[PDB]
Amino acid sequence: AMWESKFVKEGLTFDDVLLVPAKSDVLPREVSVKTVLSESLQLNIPLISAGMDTVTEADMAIAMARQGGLGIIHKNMSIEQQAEQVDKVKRSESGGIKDIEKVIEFPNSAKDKQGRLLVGAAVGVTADAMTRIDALVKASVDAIVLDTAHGHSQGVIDKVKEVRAKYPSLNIIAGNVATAEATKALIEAGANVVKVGIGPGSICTTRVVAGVGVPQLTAVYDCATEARKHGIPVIADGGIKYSGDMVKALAAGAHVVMLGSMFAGVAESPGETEIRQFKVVPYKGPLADTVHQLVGGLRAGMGYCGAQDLEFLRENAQFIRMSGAGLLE
Amino acid sequence: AMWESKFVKEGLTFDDVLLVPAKSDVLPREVSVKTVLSESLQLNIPLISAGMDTVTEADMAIAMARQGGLGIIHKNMSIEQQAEQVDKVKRSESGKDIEKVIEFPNSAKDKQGRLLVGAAVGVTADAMTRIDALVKASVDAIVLDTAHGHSQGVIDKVKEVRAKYPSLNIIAGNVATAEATKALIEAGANVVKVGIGPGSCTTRVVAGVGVPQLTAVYDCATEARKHGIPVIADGGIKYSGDMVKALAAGAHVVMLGSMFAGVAESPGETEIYQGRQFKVVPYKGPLADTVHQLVGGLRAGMGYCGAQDLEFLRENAQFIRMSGAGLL
Amino acid sequence: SKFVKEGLTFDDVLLVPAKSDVLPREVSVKTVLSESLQLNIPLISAGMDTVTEADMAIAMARQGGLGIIHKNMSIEQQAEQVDKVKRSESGGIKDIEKVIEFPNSAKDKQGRLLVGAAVGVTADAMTRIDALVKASVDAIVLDTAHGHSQGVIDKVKEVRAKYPSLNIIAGNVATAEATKALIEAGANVVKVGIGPGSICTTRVVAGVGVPQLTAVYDCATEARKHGIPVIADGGIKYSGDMVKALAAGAHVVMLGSMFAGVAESPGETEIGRQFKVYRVPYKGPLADTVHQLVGGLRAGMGYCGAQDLEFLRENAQFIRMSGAGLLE
Amino acid sequence: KFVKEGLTFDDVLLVPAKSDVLPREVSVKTVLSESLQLNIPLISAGMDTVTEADMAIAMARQGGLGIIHKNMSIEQQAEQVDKVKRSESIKDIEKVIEFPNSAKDKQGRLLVGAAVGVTADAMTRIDALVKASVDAIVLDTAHGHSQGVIDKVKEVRAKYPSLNIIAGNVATAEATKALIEAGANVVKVGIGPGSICTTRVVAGVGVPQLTAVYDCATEARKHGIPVIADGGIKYSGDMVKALAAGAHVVMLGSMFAGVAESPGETEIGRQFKVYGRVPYKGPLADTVHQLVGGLRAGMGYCGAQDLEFLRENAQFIRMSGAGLLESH
Repeated sequence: AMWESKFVKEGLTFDDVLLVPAKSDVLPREVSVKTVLSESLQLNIPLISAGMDTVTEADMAIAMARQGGLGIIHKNMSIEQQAEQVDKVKRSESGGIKDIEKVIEFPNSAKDKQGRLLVGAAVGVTADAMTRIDALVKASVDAIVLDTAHGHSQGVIDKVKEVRAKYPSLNIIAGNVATAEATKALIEAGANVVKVGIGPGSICTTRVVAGVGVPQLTAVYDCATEARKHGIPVIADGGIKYSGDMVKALAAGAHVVMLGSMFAGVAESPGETEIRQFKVVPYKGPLADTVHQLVGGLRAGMGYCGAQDLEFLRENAQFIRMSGAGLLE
Repeated sequence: AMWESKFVKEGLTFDDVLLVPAKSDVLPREVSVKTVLSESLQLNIPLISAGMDTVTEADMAIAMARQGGLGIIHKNMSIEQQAEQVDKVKRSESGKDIEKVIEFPNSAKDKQGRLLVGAAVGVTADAMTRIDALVKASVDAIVLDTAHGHSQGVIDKVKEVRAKYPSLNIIAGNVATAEATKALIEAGANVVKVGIGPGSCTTRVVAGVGVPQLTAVYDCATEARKHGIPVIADGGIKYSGDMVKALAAGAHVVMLGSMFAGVAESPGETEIYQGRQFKVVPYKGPLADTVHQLVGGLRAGMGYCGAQDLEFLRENAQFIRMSGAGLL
Repeated sequence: SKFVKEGLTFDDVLLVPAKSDVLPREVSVKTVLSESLQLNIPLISAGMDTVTEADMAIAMARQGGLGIIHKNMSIEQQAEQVDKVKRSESGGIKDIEKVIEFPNSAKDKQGRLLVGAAVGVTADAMTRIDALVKASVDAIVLDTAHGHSQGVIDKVKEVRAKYPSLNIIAGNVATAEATKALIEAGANVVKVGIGPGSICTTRVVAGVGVPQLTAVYDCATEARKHGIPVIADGGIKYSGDMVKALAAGAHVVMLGSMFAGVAESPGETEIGRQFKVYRVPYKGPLADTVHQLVGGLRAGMGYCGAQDLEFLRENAQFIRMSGAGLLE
Repeated sequence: KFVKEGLTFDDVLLVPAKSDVLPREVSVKTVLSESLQLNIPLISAGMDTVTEADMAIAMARQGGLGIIHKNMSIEQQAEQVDKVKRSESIKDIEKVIEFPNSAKDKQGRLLVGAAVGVTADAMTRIDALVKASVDAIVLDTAHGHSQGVIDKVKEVRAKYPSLNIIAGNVATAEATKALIEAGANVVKVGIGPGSICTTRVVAGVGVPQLTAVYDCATEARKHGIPVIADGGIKYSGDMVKALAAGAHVVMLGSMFAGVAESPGETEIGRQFKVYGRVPYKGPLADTVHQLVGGLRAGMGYCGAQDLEFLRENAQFIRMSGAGLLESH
């Protein structure tokens, strides 16, 4: 019964487990932190910036792709401004080799068919949704995220199916889900990238009010096991304590983790600067100065596990559970 | 062997689990918060105000009755003064009674358009003589609460009430065992209040007894359902997220006590010192804004789980255990 | 994998309420350790200098428990304390009021107040025991932190032989094999409690320790099937652990620290506010502390339908709480 | 991937077994190899802030093992690992008498160790040490995920087959064989050994010591090889636990951060070792025997005459995660 087999089911967070070290002939220099989400969406680092208005504008989106990651423009702005941001990220020096100057010192840039760097944009389910997407695709966007707090509402699985039949070339990133059965629902709907983030962090703290949610580690693990039957990558929204948890997330079966908070202090994020230092997280600095901490930490984490790439990381991953007594320290 | 088998019983409270979502066609607005306790005892929201001295009198009950819930008028004053308060919540509406229906659409009344009201009665020697006045004031639910919750003493006075005049709804508590929940049902109980031990009632520090509430609710609700009997969960409800768990654990309604303390509709004088008012404790204010909050978020939880009514919620209720670092 | 076994304390469990036919009046909280060792309350004062001397032994007896005279004193001076207790109540006409004054007082066949003693485990021990039985002391203890000590067993073998009719309380143990070895030494009463890290540092420096619910159950099981009672040493914070310890199989609960600042403690008094010196503030009479415990014991067994302690530990039903139980 | 359990030191308590042993009898004398016979199961960590030549002298005086730290030139390296060798021969009778428990070589010269890196430089460093009659070297690093360690060990082993190469640092069974079959007669156990460990996130990997120690000591004992605990130990109880878990010797640094012999300056009315300012902890002999006592005390309750006695005979239980600090 669905009233008998419920209670015993156990959940798990990132902090509750540790990755078991392996015989490593692999070094952080050698390791590959690249993941393929699509032909269009070829990332060189497993990171995406959230589509938050306090996280990613055009100033922020460019910085991510310059490194090799991905920027998701926020939907909390007029389409005119929104459609411009995407193409502004697309027009910086993107789509041409003419500016070798920009090619000269951003080694691991992630790019599309035209050699343009990759940018994504958030699209709401608010009633005039398609018009907000027609401007972005024609702004040559590479991806859009149809996400709500109702991240698995029929309406949010609706405007996914209403787009795939409409658009051949658009990569639909869907979310958020918490279960493997909810992963399939998005994928069958027309989702080539699935996002896991129900009660991920404080982004949708419905645990205290709605009382709903699934522990992120298991949420990442379960969904990834289902999305692999279609070769579809998953996005690890929230749950991350530090970059050591990136190592735990990318081993559960994830291709990319997406972050918001860690971008609250960088200069490329929206927020009037002030010399003490705070925006309108106080300050963090250049995005290039924060990224290598995330990457370096992941490099050694898989250099510890003998993972050359992110694929072998998942196939040959074993965890070990910590007791609830002395885990905080 | 109650010596070599006792140890393995593991318990759980609401703050140890989470409700797993479902493929939801259902959304908050559509869902129905309505809940039925009996023939004359039926609500529109799964909320009752506890029978405490600082929480519920005629003032609180009227608001609760109109908001769709129920109030339980305490047993610590004159019988006539408990009779004076009941009918006051009864003669609020009496059927060309028109204006108040527009005031709030969720009103919970009887078959004669009269707002429902409950009341606790002590289980002492002069109980039935105090219930005596309550049944004349047409109270819709009597509560048999005592420092002794399930013990034989409380079961005695359910047999006496039901055997003599069986018109009224007998609510009795508290139980924690399925065996205990059923025993009152056989006595004459129609709705059962569940809750022995909150984890900080306060009967675990210097008594060492009790049952974790989440398990206590499930264990009682499962057994009571064998007789088609509804149950009330009493205690363990920390916030808005735990009500949904309590409601998914099997409970029909969720009775809250201290949550309605500083609420404006609580009995007692009002004292102002700061800006925010205070009670003779933070003046919460109009009961609605808290109740609306308690149900406006409840719709989200059910919408997440894809339930249009409290029915679907329990049949397909799925939980997930909070691990070690998840507790923190 | 020799790590799997789980050890519980009283902080790890609760008692599940049972069907009760017992009111707080009906229970007998009387307890027997031996034919010459019977008590009216399941309490013992620890054999410490901050805890028990003559007056504490008198007071504890006058409440129904047993006082264990501590051995940090001369051989003559320990016999002196024993003397006072035995000559406390004649059994005649002069001391009848005390019988009226304290109904629950525990005594021997000749109406003399029961008193326990305590000795070391050296060559000097017998010469101390000499003076103790000379003034007719009832119980004797040879207690330290050591668990399966070979030294204590050697003494019990020597003490029981010299005095076949004497209540030897050895301790402390936390294993069945050790408890089995003590009964195999001639003892008839067992102290149980090795390394409760909640209070002492046995676990910190030695790494050795046993959680006090596991130790009690493991020892009470081994001792019971040979007609032997046990005592739970260390790990009781209030009435809660006490009831849990008694249901775990323990006949008596020995307390020292909690009793340390009581009026009958050997500690001196000085002021403002009252305090007990040589540090602990002042509480009051031992009687208040006792009926803060025993009264709660009547409440604990009451929710369980037990009318006697035998009824309790036989039909005890433990529930194992969850991780976030007290935290929330 | 997730049901696998890992235990720390705070997870375990040692359970008292047949105490047929007493501290006047028990031996903490531990062996690593024929040329490495220790009298106390401790090893100083080769760190800038832990071991100098002076510290290597005092450590061995009690029968431990001082590993000279790497962060110096090869010149001043071998100068330090030669001072300890010619610190005493029996030429000075009292200087031999004053420290009877001392650990020594064939000529009665103090036992020494030298911290050596993986790299191309190391052979020149190692050879300079073997010229200074070094007893052992440690080829350990957190940079061990470059298998150069394994490459170096055998490389060094081929050249020096009578050398006491200490390899590390591992925490799994399959990596143990990799080190052992590489020629490492001593294998270091531990990944994540910080007083606070941040490598589990900053670097990104780690495993609880008790699990690490026990598991690595399983395959290491199947083919006769002793394991060693690195850091990870805070109290004397932590010593007894992992030792019983199949370990022969424990390594510490931070705990002995501000000793007299430890590198650092003594400043001031209180004394502080500016080694980051660590208060004075006394002579090494003092800060050591506050452990060995508790170590001898832990084996007593278990009833072990030695560590092999302890390793074989000891068994473990598990505490509860619900309360640990609050229940203390």
